[PDB]
Amino acid sequence: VMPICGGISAARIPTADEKKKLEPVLLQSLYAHLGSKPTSAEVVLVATQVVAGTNYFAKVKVNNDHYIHTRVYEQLPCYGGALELHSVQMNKTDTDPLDYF
Repeated sequence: VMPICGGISAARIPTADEKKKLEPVLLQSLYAHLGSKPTSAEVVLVATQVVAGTNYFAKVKVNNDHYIHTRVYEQLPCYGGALELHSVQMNKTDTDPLDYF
């Protein structure tokens, strides 16, 4: 009854390869969004939007202190497969819903 294109999966727990995929990218790109460089950035929850490629939405523990939500776009393999940070929702709670933005 529901579309394929653009639908967001249920927020769930990352895999060991999702964390290795995402966190190094978050450590490098988060300063342009947060205005400081994080000392740590932990993907605690992830949800996936099917797109031409994949939008990863993530609940992210920053500096083991607080939470943000991140949108990271993953290219299709033929486009190279790079991952890039698209935007940030700051100042979130640990049970804030991991919703599309």
